[PDB]
Amino acid sequence: MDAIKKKMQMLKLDKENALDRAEQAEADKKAAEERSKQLEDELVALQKKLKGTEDELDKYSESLKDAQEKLELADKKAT
Amino acid sequence: MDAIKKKMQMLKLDKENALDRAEQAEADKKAAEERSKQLEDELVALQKKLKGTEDELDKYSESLKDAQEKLELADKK
Repeated sequence: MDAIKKKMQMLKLDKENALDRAEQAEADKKAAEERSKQLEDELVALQKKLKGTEDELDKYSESLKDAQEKLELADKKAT
Repeated sequence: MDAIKKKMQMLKLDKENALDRAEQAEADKKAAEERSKQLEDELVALQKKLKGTEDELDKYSESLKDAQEKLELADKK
């Protein structure tokens, strides 16, 4: 094949190989973005579960405070 | 310049443009995947915080139950 024609064939092949690289990276990028969206949703659900747990801890801490409160007034006459 | 040298020039241009797009795309993929990794670490850390909170909650439930047991002893006297 003529040298000039061969060079042109190679430039075309190089372009195609690069477009293929871009297509694959763009697909991988979209995949990562979707994974990140799902992870953000997991973090929000977990944060809500933690908030619920902290609220319950406060409820227990308050109830315990009342109990130790009543226990003192109670054991006033253990004899 | 001949049309043959000119066509060759346009082909070299198409190639450079495709390569530029490929490199930008690979850089965006890298950045996106790093963000996913960052979120994964935030999740591990949050799960650890929740576990520690659930452990403290168990500690208080046990103490409250014990104080209720003792309060029963008081009344039952």
